[PDB]
Amino acid sequence: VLKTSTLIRLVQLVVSFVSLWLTAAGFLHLLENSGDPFFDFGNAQHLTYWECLYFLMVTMSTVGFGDIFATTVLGRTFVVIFIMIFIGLFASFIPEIAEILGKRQKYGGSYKKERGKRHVVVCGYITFDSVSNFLKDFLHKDREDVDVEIVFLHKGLPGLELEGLLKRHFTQVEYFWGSVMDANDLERVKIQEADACLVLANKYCQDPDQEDAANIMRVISIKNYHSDIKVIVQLLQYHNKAYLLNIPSWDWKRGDDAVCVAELKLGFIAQSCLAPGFSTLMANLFTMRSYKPTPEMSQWQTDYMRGTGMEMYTEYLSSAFNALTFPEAAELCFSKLKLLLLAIEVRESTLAINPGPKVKIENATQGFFIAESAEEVKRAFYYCKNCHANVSDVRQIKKCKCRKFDSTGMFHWCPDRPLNDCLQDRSQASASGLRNHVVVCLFADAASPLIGLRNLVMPLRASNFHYHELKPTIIVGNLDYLHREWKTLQNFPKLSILPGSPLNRANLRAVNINLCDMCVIVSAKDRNMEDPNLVDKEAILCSLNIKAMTFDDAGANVPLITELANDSNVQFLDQDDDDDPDTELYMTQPFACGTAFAVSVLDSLMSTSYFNDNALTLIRTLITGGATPELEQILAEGAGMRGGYCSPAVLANRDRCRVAQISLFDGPLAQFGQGGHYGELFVYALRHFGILCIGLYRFRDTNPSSKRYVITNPPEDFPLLPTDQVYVLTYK
Amino acid sequence: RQWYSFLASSLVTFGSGLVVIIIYRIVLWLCGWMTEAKDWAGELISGQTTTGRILVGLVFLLSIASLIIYFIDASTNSSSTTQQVDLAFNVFFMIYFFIRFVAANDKLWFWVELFSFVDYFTIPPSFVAIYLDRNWLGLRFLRALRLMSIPDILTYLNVLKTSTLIRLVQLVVSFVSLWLTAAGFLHLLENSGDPFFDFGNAQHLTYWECLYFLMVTMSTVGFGDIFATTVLGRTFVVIFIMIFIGLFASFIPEIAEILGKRQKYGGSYKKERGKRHVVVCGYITFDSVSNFLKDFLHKDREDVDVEIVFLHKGLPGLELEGLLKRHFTQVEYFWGSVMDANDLERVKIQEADACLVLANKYCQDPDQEDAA
Ligand SMILES: [Ca+2]
Ligand SMILES: [Ca+2]
Ligand SMILES: [K+]
Ligand SMILES: [K+]
Ligand SMILES: [K+]
Ligand SMILES: [K+]
Ligand SMILES: [K+]
Ligand SMILES: [Mg+2]
Ligand SMILES: [Mg+2]
Repeated sequence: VLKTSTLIRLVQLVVSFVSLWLTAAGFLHLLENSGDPFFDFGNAQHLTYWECLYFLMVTMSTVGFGDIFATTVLGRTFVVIFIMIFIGLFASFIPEIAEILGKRQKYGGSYKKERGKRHVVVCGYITFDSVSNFLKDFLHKDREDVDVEIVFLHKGLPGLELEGLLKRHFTQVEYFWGSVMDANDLERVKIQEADACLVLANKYCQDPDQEDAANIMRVISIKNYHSDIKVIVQLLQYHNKAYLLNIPSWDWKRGDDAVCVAELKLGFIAQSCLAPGFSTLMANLFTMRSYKPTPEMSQWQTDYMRGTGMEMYTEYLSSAFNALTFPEAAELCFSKLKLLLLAIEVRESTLAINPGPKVKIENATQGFFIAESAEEVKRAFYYCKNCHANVSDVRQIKKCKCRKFDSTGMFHWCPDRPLNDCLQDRSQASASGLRNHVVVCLFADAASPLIGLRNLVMPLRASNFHYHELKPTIIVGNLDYLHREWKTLQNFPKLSILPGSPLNRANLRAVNINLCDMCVIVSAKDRNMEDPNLVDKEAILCSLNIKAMTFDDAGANVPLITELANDSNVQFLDQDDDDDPDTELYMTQPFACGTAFAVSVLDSLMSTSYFNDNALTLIRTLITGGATPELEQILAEGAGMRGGYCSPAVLANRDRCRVAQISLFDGPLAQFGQGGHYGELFVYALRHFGILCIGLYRFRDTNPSSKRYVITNPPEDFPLLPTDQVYVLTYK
Repeated sequence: RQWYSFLASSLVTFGSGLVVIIIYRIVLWLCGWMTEAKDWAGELISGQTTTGRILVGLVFLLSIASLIIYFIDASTNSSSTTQQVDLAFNVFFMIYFFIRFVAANDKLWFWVELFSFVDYFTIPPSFVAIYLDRNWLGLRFLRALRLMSIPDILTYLNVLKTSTLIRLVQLVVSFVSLWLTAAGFLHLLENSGDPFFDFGNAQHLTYWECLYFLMVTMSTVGFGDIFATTVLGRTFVVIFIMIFIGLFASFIPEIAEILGKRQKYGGSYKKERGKRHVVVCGYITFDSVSNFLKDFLHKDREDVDVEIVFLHKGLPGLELEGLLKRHFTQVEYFWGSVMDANDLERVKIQEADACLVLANKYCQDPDQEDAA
């Protein structure tokens, strides 16, 4: 009848205790009532058997009321023996029962599904920090208020902070014990009926390979249980993404997005090398924020914090936009509705970013907007040319009543090379007249794991750029490390590797870091293996070393961007600002100016991949420079990049929209920088050139350090300066 | 049949209440409002909406106020200010009882919950009391279990933050509620007596005497100043002894750990006008400081009024504490690292003269020490 060690130990504990307690009671019942032969059976207090149980449990527990006591000689000698023994039983009896009856797992049961409500199964790394970041993005005021429950399936029992968070979000969120590997725990959660499944990941760990290996197995166990299901995964290393693409059930078509952190992280940084500060333009568009201007802030901060409140949104355009060109449509969204229209999905649904006048708007077209909230974008859905054409107040539109190339033709390809062709010393690097280029200051041991600098270099070598226009990249690190990554990196032109650490000024002066477009600082070393303060020692010391240097033909004017493991270590980068660890990473001066880029800002990207399936694949076109699924399956087949010369049909895919900065100092746009506003600039640039002004990169000090800060989609009436730089989607 | 009338009124609600929903789990076994009211009632109880925070805030205060009426009535022992106002609390709680019935997922499993049980033994006898014109304590003491929701109530409002304060409030309130209920359970059994001997034996303890009695037997002191004479009372004491010793054994030591975690050498360095000071930091032990203070504070140097401020992460040892106290006027010790900018405003390093970073010379490796 008894199975498991707990129930056998429990029954042994209870029954042995009860039997011995009952016998001892009866032994006193004998001795007390009989008396003793020492005094001719004279002394004999008349206790019942039931009075002796009360007496013994009391003396066993070491309470000892003295309400009943032993008068007899033989009885008292038994009490002395009883006291020595049964205190020993009672001391181990109750605590061991408490351990056995405490082991019942609390958050068991099973998720009972309601009819109309659809739900999501979150799993993997689930702590207070991972969930609190997730629930702020997923459950938020700005999104369309859809009834979507969340179900946290997890092995461990939750902490006291997490329990409080789960109780505050009572109606939506529910927590459940058990792993994703057991098929019984999936029938429990009802993942078959569920909409999607989100595998979160521990970014800060001992090694990333064991973490992703678990998350890959989590996917396999879900797909083994049921094939037709959306599974979104948070991976860390890019080479681990090849394993998910070779699972047969894993289908790209139905929205199985592997949110690879290293692909995006370096991609965001790579686009900053082309147009500085773009790293923190895009990072703010995906964290769901709201504008709360406190009076302590200065002029530059309040304009930045408005930019944080803008986000990506998908919503259908009204019938007013039908039979109408793109630039005229994007103008109506900006001028009247006050919404920045980026892209329109055209019915295989192609995702065209900022097309010219040829691409018309069909009926029921999904438009991609940058706006303050989802309900603000809903003004596009309720627009009418007959009714709303004379209304200046925009809140009144609530009325519903109306050379070598890759096989894909996306990147600049090369034939395979050995490392010694692209290797350089301090003599050869200084001989090469390097200017307007990228410098990857790479910190790594020989044994340290791969980042995939391939993901940094790839978007720099996009087919949008001509061969002469490409910014020549110089990586600075170990040969032992880069010998691994050379397998992937070999098929990229204008790439140069220089050995030694980038802390040495002799290395940097040979590179000409003073004449650098963007010096990217990366650390491949193990993240959190010792302390939180000593993690970004190399990353901070390299940035401070470059700021401190002076050149003689430009010290602090060297533009650089630092990857960070810790968010709190952002304060040590810049030397002139107010620092508080209470203040979040996005509000800090180094981040706002595109000098820093932590990984933590991409926690929100797991939520957006669920809600807006196309919003994730939008930015992969805009960031990596056309990383098509076609490429991912070619790379999964294992022979690296390939191509040749290619046909003119394939090479007509060089035309897509890259990001670029336009300074308002020279050229035709300079007239607007003197006196006029941002709204006047946007309309003039759109008609003539085919340009969508996303935001500004304005100087912090204007009254002098050269630190510029991001302003994503400012108001219509926002004054410009002649020193400003404007982010733009081009057709050049 | 006084004990039978008030006790049956609770069991009639509980007993016939299962018959209501057993019918609806057989009728549907053979085979809007369920979704909308459930989500509305959940937001109301969970304290998310500001209208919900009124009901959460009232259930906090009204539960304590209803328990105060029991203490006042049970202390002394047709229509008075104590009895008639008690309905205002019970009529409020029966509305709160129907709201939870809507909010919960399982409907049959709701009727066998703790707070659902509390409602059956508290609310019907209070209505029957004015119907029958008889004040009976009976099972009023179970109003102490309404305190148990305070850890939930405060986490619904987000007053409690950090794991220490949530664990502390859970420890204190659960202990106090269970200790108050147990006292009232004896107060019933001791004063009522028992049906074994026709309610003959019945020692007249107050509710307050039972608290003193239980805390004593809970603590394993057992004076025998007050004791249990009754059969049902003694059986409760045997059960109480087996359980509440287990609570009391883990209650006090875990509170000692929580109230011991307050860091002693906190505060902030208050700077005098003329005196300038120095911020010593890094490796700070008895050996490093004692060598430093012999050189820095010495007879041979020019006697300049220079205070020393030891900013350090760790809590100092017993030898170091004695050394810091001997040098009372000059030397001061402070918790917190040099990395946190709040701990620098604390020490006032901006106004300070210098900062001395000491180093552990004898270590596992020198590179990690210098890196710090
Ligand atoms: Ca917003
Ligand atoms: Ca700083
Ligand atoms: K004792
Ligand atoms: K004792
Ligand atoms: K005693
Ligand atoms: K005693
Ligand atoms: K006595
Ligand atoms: Mg629910
Ligand atoms: Mg002083």
